[PDB]
Amino acid sequence: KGKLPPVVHGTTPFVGHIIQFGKDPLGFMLKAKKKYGGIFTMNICGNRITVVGDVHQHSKFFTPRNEILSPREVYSFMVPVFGEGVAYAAPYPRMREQLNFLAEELTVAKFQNFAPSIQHEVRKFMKANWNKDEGEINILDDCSAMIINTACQCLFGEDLRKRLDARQFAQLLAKMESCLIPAAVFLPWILKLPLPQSYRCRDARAELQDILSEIIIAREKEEANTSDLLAGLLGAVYRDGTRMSQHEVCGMIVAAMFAGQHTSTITTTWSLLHLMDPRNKRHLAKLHQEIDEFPAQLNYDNVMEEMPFAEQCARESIRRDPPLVMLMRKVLKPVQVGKYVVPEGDIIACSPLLSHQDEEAFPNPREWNPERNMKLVDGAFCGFGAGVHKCIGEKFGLLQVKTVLATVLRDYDFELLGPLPEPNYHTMVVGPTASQCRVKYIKKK
Amino acid sequence: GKLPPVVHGTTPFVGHIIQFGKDPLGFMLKAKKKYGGIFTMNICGNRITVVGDVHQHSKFFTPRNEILSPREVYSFMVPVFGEGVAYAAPYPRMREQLNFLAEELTVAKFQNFAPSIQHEVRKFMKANWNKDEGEINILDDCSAMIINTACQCLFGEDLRKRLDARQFAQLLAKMESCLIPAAVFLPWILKLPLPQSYRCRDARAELQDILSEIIIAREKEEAQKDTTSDLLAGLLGAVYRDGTRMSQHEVCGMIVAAMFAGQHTSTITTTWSLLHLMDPRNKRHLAKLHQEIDEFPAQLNYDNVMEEMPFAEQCARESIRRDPPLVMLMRKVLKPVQVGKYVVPEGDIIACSPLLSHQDEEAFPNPREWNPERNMKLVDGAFCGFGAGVHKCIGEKFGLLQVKTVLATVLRDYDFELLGPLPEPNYHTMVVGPTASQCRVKYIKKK
Amino acid sequence: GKLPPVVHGTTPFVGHIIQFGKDPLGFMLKAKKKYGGIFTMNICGNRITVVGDVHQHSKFFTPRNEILSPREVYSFMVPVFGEGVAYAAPYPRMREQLNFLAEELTVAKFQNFAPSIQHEVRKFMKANWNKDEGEINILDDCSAMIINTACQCLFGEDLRKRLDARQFAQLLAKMESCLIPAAVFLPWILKLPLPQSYRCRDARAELQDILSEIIIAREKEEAQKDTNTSDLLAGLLGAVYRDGTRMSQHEVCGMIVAAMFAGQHTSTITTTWSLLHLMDPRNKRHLAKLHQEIDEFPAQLNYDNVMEEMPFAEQCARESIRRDPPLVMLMRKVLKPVQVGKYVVPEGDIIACSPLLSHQDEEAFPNPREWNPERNMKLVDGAFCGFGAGVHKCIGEKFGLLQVKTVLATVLRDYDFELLGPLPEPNYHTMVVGPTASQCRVKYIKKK
Amino acid sequence: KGKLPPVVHGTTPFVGHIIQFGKDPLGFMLKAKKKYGGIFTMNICGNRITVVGDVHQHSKFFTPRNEILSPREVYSFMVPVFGEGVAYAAPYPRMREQLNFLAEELTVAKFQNFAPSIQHEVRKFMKANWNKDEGEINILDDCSAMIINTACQCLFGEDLRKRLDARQFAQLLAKMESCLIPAAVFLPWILKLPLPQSYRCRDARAELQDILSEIIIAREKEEAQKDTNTSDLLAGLLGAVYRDGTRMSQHEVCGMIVAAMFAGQHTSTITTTWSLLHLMDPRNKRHLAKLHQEIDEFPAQLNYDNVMEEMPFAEQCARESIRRDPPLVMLMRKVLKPVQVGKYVVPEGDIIACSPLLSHQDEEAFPNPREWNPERNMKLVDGAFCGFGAGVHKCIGEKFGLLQVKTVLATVLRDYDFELLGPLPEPNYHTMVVGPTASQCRVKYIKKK
Ligand code: HEM
Ligand code: HEM
Ligand code: HEM
Ligand code: HEM
Ligand SMILES: CCCCCCCCOCCOCCOCCOCCOCCO
Ligand SMILES: OC(Cn1cncn1)(Cn1cncn1)c1ccc(F)cc1F
Ligand SMILES: OC(Cn1cncn1)(Cn1cncn1)c1ccc(F)cc1F
Repeated sequence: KGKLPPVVHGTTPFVGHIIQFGKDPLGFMLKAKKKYGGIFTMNICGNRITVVGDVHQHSKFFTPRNEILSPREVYSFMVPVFGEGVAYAAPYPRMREQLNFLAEELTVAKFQNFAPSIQHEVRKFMKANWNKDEGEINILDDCSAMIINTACQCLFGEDLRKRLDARQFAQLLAKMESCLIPAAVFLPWILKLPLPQSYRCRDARAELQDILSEIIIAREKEEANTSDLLAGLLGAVYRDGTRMSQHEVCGMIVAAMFAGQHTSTITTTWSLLHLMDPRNKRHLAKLHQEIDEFPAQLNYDNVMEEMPFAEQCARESIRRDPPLVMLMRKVLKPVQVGKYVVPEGDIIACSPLLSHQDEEAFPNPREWNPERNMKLVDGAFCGFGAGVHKCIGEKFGLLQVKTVLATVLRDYDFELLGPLPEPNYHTMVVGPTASQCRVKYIKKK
Repeated sequence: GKLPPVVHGTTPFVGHIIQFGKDPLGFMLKAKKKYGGIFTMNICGNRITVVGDVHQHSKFFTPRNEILSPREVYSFMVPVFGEGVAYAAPYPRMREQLNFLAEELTVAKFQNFAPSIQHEVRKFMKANWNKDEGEINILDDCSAMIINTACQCLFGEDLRKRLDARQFAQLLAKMESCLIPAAVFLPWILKLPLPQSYRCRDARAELQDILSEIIIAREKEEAQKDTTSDLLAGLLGAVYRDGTRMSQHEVCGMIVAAMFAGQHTSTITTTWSLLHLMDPRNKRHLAKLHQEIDEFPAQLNYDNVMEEMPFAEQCARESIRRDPPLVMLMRKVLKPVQVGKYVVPEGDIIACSPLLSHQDEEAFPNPREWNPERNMKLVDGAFCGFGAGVHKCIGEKFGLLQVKTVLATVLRDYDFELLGPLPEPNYHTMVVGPTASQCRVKYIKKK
Repeated sequence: GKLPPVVHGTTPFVGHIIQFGKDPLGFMLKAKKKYGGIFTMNICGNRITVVGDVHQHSKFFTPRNEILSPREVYSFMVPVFGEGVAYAAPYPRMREQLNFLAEELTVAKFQNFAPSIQHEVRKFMKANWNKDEGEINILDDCSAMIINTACQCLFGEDLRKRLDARQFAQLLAKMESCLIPAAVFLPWILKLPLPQSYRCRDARAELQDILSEIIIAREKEEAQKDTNTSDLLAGLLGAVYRDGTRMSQHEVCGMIVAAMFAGQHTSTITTTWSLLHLMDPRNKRHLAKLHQEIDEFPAQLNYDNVMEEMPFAEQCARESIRRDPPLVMLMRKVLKPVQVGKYVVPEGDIIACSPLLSHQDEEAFPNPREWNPERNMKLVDGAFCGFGAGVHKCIGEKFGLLQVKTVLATVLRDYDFELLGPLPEPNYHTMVVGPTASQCRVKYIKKK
Repeated sequence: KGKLPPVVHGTTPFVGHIIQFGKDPLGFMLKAKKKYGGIFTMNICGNRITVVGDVHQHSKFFTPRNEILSPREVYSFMVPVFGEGVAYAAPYPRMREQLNFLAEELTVAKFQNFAPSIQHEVRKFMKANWNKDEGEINILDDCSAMIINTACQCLFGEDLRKRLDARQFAQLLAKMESCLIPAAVFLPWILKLPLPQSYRCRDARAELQDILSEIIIAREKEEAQKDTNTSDLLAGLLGAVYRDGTRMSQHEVCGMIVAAMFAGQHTSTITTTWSLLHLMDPRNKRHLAKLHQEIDEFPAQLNYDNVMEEMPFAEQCARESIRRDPPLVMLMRKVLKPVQVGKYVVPEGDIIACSPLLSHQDEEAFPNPREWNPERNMKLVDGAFCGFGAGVHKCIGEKFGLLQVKTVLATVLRDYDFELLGPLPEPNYHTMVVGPTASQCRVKYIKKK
């Protein structure tokens, strides 16, 4: 009993498929699925990675417990950012607890005065950098800018932004992001070489933790209130009565800012790219309807329970081109999947990038269509993952994407300068090709 | 001949990096003291001989490219310049390319740069410093002014509509991001699949398509040919000694090299100077500076800044003497060079540090003191903020043009005040400047 | 939960290697003495904890693969075994594979092995030691006799026609050229464009095509179905995984190379050492007692003569391995923390048992540098782990001992030996540790 | 005043054409030569290498003095084997004298009893290893073994082979060669990595040096009687005298003896092998026939003369094998001063190369290039054949080498016939010295009955 998933042919003797796969990740798998079916095994530098390409077996990957499927080792290449013993790095229970701490820091109830704050930053930026009747900009960069500004304005209190504003923090982030080497998942060793990056990362992170400390100690003096994400983590308590270290606190914060930064920016950038695509005049018009009925100053309910189509666009761009191409786990205990049995020590993966393309659940995959149904196949859509490690920021993330859309589209139109941007898979968080993201903007004179 | 003294305390495979990393300047200061000006570090199996003896600077800046070559030591910048450009190009191709740029930067090319610079510096202040007073990050604001004043001076109008200063400084970041100076000692780093590496290529590619985009339109519109040459136009006119023209690839690479070069160094200089100018200790220097500028009208002309601003230059030059933006100039020894009593073998990396040399107490007594009145020629050849000899900075004139001009304009309308102890230099970055976070300052105008 | 001491004196990025490489045994002898049996070295930024406490051996050999895994620590050998074979393969896949080889080496598979071993050993003697007396390198000669006897026993007649023991010895060399054990601590080594890595690739390719061309040729001739004395290849071709499927020609080639490589070096070293000690003046009594045991035997030995009636010969071989174990460092990757003695070894750490170190423990093996066949191996139950223990315990022990024993009994029945200098000292700079080859010149004597 | 050769398109960001090149060098270059012409420029990890593919300009690569075109930096990857300051690692004048010292040790006047010794080792091995009516062997390995045996027998004196035999020596060559990483030419930093191979090499060369030394201090004591002496290679490199009146150092001696043995080993065996493989190929029946006629005449104990000047076709076979698949596939030089090549100019700092592999496929100079024809005209285009290089560094072992290959061919085929068991081997371009893919060299030998 227990059959093994087919190992993809044409595997180099020792380097595996890392080259074949790297060049064209989507095509590689997309083809591979046809020759061997949904479930198949890649050999990446001696590593067995088995992808769940069958959309009907997703629950098999998102359901099992950490004891069977584990994310600790797979995501260890991020330790430099989070810090040692933080998040995934820590033991499961410790990890479980910490992730939760952040989760509740991003729940609807904590969205007080977030909509206005987002609206405030988006407009200050627009009235700062798009002050001409019409102008040429890189929408990917400008969204990344607007996104970080609004993310900080919401999760950071006033005293924190004064000593460390949005533009300065971004700098710390990039310095810490410069040591994130995703190939480290297949080359754990590369994380042990003498690298300058990992030095600049220790610094940047150490600088942040210093500020935080110097703000906590400042609050502890002025203590003798709109509690932000910071004050939120400093209050949380473990199951044994102890609190988080400033090291742990600093780690979660960074994780939150990184996590929400690129995904939200990409999910916004895409949409805009689609909505401004001539083939979408339909969706663009409908959207304007949905928001033309809104006043200048938006409120919580306005975007949460009254912008369904907007959310559909946000959720459709993520279905077409998922920011996270490959969700991985370490198989600690053998798991039945389809007609196959993925063995222990193997690397098991569900690719949002892949599954999203199954013509069965998503016929005509390469067409950006908000209208199409996401539930057509249950568990098929995994843009925010599912089960144990479901995105705990989906709500907060959608809030931004949507509020930024509304804001931008209410005041500006857009046109493409060339063919639609094609996804670039050479980045940890996948987004449209930056060099293909040059666009013109129409002001509403 | 005998080899220099190899500073002891070397680790099995690391070498001195660990200790050099912690403090480069301190490390050398200590070494020079113990071993003398000429000593040898070992950086990951790589031998690097620094010319600490200030008297021997010419031994470094003088020899021809046959003996000393910057080609292999500057390759890590290929991602910025592009394949086969600048250093990444054949030796003679490098010389010709660098000349073409040197010619595009001669004083003869500064006709309305003065007015341009002031315009941008007055649009920024009136837009970012409008309150009676306020707190800001000077280093960040000077950077913004510098890229603006550069793009306004070197970039034609038709080019600036496709890519304004802001969006250009945007593409620089994405390209500077890939830069890994350490690659000089750990070459395999470049061979490693790193995101940054992809970043740079795409950023450079984006600037590439705009330039070409811009170019051909110029040819189409070029038909009338009846009546102001920018940098892009100048380069496109350069013809090699073999009768061929630079390729759009080479034209792009050179423009980036120019902008990248003048962007960081110019802002770092302008900023430092300002910081020293607002320090209590330097009350006298600030007073003398105003006198020199108080005489000038609203609109400054080329002469005013160049010939009639001698102390301004001394301040800027002194700011580069104290905290030199380019801390380590390197070369590859292709043939043994006699330095002092010593002889540097071939294959060895020879280095002159404007940072270490600018601390020489003989040449610069009270080194950590910012004194515009000090004598730079005390030891002829000591100061090398602009490198020297064969590879002397080809943008010194244009650079000083901005700095001096920018200061005259800002200080004419504003005063400044520190918010803490004067920032310390941050050595972690490829172009050394004052620690960013320490650069918040308050501004004041006294109409 | 307390960590084992980290032996002090570590350079920044190198670790203890430089020191350890100079002298591994001396380093572990010095460590063990200072910090106690359980300690931790650093090897190029890799924590490696050696279970030197000879009373804690079970805590290394016993844990299940989930906890302690050999898979990654043995991946530098992939170029030899092949992609997804043996260690490279998934654990279930692996465990089954090794069991197949296991079953092809049970004592039930020694039908005419003894006679085959003698024939070779006598063919070699009468071809290379024909003079009244002569000078020879006994290590080199034992290597030949061992590869000849192994091939004779395991390879069918058709296989040996295409690839004789000499030809196969070549392939082994070509293949074991790449191996870079250091790849264990410096993995990127395997990524570099090294000549070695291509050589392996090609050599295993050669052996690969011959096995395949032999198989398809056995299938055509199979049309007759005449009685065939199934060889090692035959048996593996007859193995079936729990999932019904059969071993591929690739995996079949791997297990054959695996066994041949494993037995060739360890068998020859054990043989040579034993001969070396037996000819050492200090061991006149031991040689004398050995002859007594084998004088009673006839020209043609049988399975029972060597198995149940050569207990002192085996002792000699077993004590040779106790003194100078061929496999010096057994390693595992720690997946889940393990309680060892008082200490706890954290996950991500490499755990090791060094037979070499363990076999020197004075409480277990007093006067440890003395080759004493009379010594008690079980003085401290568990101390001796020449053949490993627990889950991965050697599966060729019996077959290996069969050879060493049968060979000793043949050689010493017709020959005597004298050293030409001080007894050879082990050379630790090889993947499998044996006596120094250059110190291996020896004088032989015809008996009669 | 000059034009730069075209640079081939499609360059990967940091690895250049390295991946494409590595796959199929011959093809890559062939296609490049086609698209761009004989003189083109590849980019190997930021390194510009210009290949003189125009078989008419070969002289512009082999001629120039060292000051213009230098082999030092290009050949520094062999330093671990020759040693610091030896051979190319040395200063040119120093270098030249050392090669000279080796040259005069390999001239034809030193060969009287070479032929007989060669035959002896070849036969000893055949009767030792091919003593059956017919058998299956890897002709590559076996020729390798015979070649290393004969070489030693010819250059080492008895007292040495006593202390050192061809089996032990080959064992040291192996150890040392394990550090020869050709790629190190483009990726020098490679040689600075903590690799165990470089330690194994230090130890092999230091062990060989000690052996040689104990032999020398012995030849200096056994000296007093001064018994009749036939000096071996070692004896000769001990008498050589620099222009400054000083003698080589045991380190320098240890290097040259090693460089000689290495250079002589692989090429001799690769050429002998290929030859044998082509002769056993059914398509070359007439060539195999013509060869048997040239040797049949000779007696068992071949003589220096009859092998030197009475075995012409036998030599043409060795020389056409080298022309088809040159062992040394890429001859490089560092350009210190620019050089005019054809219309183009090769700039300083650039790596320049002459590819025997590429030039040898020139349809004009060698029509039907992939066809092994020993009757072809090698001079059809004067200068086109460069298997033994030319000019400043032309092979000094050419004559000693051919002497081996030919004598080995005459001995082997006199008693044995061969049949391929598969298709003609294809060259394996993944080794420092290029030969037939070893795994494809299994062949059937047949005792002449
Ligand atoms: C709309 C944009 C977003 C997308 C498309 C997205 C996508 C995902 C996906 C696919 C996963 C599952 C990863 C896996 O299976 O290993 C995940 C998990 C996670 N996300 Fe996001 N995410 C988004 C926004 C955010 C935001 C805004 C935050 C916080 C501010 C965040 C924080 C997290 C965290 C902490 C987890 C791990 C949860 C756990 O391990 O239990 N994400 N996200
Ligand atoms: C005012 C601040 C500046 C300082 C302190 C400075 C400093 C230097 C130094 C020390 C060198 C020689 C370094 C070496 O030997 O590698 C150099 C060369 C160079 N500089 Fe600057 N520079 C400044 C402004 C500029 C500007 C505005 C440009 C505009 C293009 C520029 C472009 C260049 C170029 C292209 C070279 C290379 C010339 C060669 O290879 O010989 N620099 N500079
Ligand atoms: C007679 C001298 C021998 C000695 C001293 C010896 C030693 C050892 C040792 C200590 C181990 C365990 C290594 C570890 O735990 O990592 C082992 C495993 C092994 N040996 Fe041997 N061995 C000998 C002969 C043989 C022979 C004749 C064969 C047959 C080809 C063989 C095949 C194997 C195999 C296949 C394993 C792996 C088993 C597993 O991983 O479960 N050995 N040997
Ligand atoms: C047929 C077999 C041989 C071939 C195909 C061959 C080929 C070559 C080639 C092409 C060169 C030029 C290398 C360059 O330009 O950098 C060369 C140089 C050299 N060869 Fe050979 N060779 C052979 C036999 C030998 C023999 C028998 C020896 C004797 C030890 C030898 C020793 C040398 C030496 C010392 C050099 C360098 C000479 C110098 O730098 O001036 N070779 N060989
Ligand atoms: C992802 C594409 C497929 C290839 C995957 C790996 C590619 C690696 O390219 C070459 C990397 O070379 C690694 C060299 O690392 C050298 C380690 O140096 C460590 C420090 O050395 C001195 C002190 O130990
Ligand atoms: O899931 C990520 C890490 N991701 C990047 N590569 C593979 N997975 C980011 N992503 C998830 N939500 C939003 N972005 C993450 C998970 C947890 C976390 F704290 C940060 C973080 F980036
Ligand atoms: O020409 C070689 C070096 N060769 C190896 N890679 C590239 N060229 C060998 N070759 C030349 N003749 C015979 N073999 C050589 C040159 C000089 C030397 F001393 C040794 C040596 F192998």
